[PDB]
Amino acid sequence: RMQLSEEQAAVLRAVLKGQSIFFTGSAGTGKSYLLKRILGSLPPTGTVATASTGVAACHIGGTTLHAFAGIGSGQAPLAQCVALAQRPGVRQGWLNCQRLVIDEISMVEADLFDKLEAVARAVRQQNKPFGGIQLIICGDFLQLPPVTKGSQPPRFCFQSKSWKRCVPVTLELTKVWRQADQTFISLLQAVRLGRCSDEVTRQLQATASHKVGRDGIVATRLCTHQDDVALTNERRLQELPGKVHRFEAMDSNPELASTLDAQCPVSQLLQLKLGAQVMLVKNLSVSRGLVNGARGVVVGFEAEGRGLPQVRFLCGVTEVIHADRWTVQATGGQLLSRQQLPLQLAWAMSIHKSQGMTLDCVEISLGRVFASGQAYVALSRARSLQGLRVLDFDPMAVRCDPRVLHFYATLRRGRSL
Ligand SMILES: Nc1ncnc2c1ncn2[C@@H]1O[C@H](COP(=O)(O)OP(=O)(O)NP(=O)(O)O)[C@@H](O)[C@H]1O
Ligand SMILES: CC(=O)Nc1ccc(-c2csc(N)n2)cc1
Ligand SMILES: CC(=O)Nc1ccc(-c2csc(N)n2)cc1
Ligand SMILES: [Mg+2]
Repeated sequence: RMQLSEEQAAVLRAVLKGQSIFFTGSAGTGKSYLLKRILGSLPPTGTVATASTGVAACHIGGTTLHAFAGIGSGQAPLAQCVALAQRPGVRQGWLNCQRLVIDEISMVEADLFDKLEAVARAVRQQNKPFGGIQLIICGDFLQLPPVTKGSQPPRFCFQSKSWKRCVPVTLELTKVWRQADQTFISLLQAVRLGRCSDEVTRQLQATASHKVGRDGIVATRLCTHQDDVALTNERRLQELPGKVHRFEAMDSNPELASTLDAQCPVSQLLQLKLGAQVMLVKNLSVSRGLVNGARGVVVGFEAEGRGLPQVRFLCGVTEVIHADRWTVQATGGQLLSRQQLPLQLAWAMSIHKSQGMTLDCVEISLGRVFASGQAYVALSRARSLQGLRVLDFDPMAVRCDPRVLHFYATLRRGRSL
């Protein structure tokens, strides 16, 4: 285990003292890593690991907050949500939960937080904030903004009238680890706060000339919408001359495939060719650089058996990629599994799917208005400036929601620095 910073240790201390806490910090400050250390330090009984999204839940071995709550979409009236939470399996999960971990809190809208808080009280019959559950919450409100299952403009989670009562303590992680380069760290920090000076703008524009690929590997284009990702990956695959090689997943419940898809980074049908640009979506070997996010290209298929792909990675290593398995925790503690190769096509990927990840071979076009925090998320995935190529950069792409700046300014009002 790595040596926790003083900041990271302080959060761990609070959690083990039984304090409900929100902890926050820039991209790559080790929030999710610290969640893993927290989960290891707690009894597994009574501790529930969630995140706002399926992609983020994977990073910590958890489930989605949606799946844990078991209140359907959460759009139904509170009384109907309570009844849903009273269902077998669901109910027990609420009753037995003493500590609830939530990563990537920035995607949870205030109305949903309010709903969960009320459900917690109703189901557990405990007249205390959040049913008396110890909340352990982290993320960055200057990253991806709240989504909604409804049609109204969402409020940030901190706008809930229950936020401060439910998470009375706030701590910060301030040392970025993802990037090693101070120039790049300082550049990302300016973007995160919406402060694009002439110098910042010039620096990002200069990346347009970066050749980020090496030896037949090309940059993954980060896109705002999955439609555009799917179309790009399919068209680039189709244009390759080789025969198609197919790898069909085996699911424990094929019928529930769609529930699996939301919490699992691999598809039912994987199609590959010589030359296919692929991303490894599971940590295989940290030492050999075979980690989640690693980019490579298919350099052959084995002659024998299933004809598994041989993949040359940007790092250097060339390796035959074997089947792996994901076991997802759905509603009411139901478990579903998928066996598949841990590969996705990677000429393109959505910014939402990169949430929480480190990447190192990325291109993005930043000349349009984006959602608050979305340009920052995209840029802050890259380990290094030289693995990033930004096209058509314009500060219009970089927006911070004023509500979030006000939140952060209020949060630090009494602090030393
Ligand atoms: N104490 C530490 N010492 C050294 N490296 C660390 C430490 N804590 C975390 N890291 C590394 O920091 C990197 C980023 O960690 P991660 O947990 O993804 O950050 P994050 O704050 O969750 N990122 P994001 O989800 O993008 O906001 C990982 O490669 C960790 O190994
Ligand atoms: C839970 C979940 O859906 N995870 C996930 C993560 C990454 C990707 C991915 C990588 S490259 C690409 N085109 N898409 C897809 C899915
Ligand atoms: C609760 C807390 O710690 N701070 C906080 C910050 C901002 C807002 C907000 C933005 S505009 C609006 N109507 N509400 C609410 C609360
Ligand atoms: Mg994270």
